[PDB]
Amino acid sequence: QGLHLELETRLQKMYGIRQVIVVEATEPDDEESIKQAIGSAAAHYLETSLSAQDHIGISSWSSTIRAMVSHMHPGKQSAQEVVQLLGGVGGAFEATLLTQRLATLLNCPAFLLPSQRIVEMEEVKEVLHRFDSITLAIVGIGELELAERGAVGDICLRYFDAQGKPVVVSMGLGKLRSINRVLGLAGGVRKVQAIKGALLGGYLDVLITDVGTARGLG
Repeated sequence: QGLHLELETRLQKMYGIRQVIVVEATEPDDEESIKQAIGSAAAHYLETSLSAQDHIGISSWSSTIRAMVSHMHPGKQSAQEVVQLLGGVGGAFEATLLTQRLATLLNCPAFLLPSQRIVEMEEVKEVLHRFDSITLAIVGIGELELAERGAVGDICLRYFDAQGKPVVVSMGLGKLRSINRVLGLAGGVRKVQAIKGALLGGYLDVLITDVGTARGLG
């Protein structure tokens, strides 16, 4: 870790982002090697930068976040709650289980979005209620390729353009921007335009990414 401190610094200045952490993948041009390096660095970050007062939201459909969780270990309370920030219909179950797994690890409550008033409407509002308490959002960044309209990428299935302007239960982009601390976890040469869009929209406060990606952005 920490082999690219100057690159981190330039990216922080270029994009007006607080923190960039740059990791080296074992296999620098491989998507899976990249996800595992980012996830591992993410696990460590959360081990040293998480507060017991933090209310965590996670983009549970993200495989990079899946990599983070699989790199962390099991005990006293390490957070206030873990809220699932995106839910859809089955995949969906695996995203629910991931959110739960993270709450178990942190020893805290989980707020989940499982997959003619009916109780499951109230379960959804329970999670929606939590969005306003969230203090640390952890999010993956998806690439597109909506496209023809202007979108290059998404956070939580919320799409944005090349400058980060916006173009299923999930947190909105406006709500995301105001969170105390948003951790982005993303790398891959295909994601650069998407990540720059997210950076330019001001959605991220911390980005953890690989060297090649950081150089593409840089």
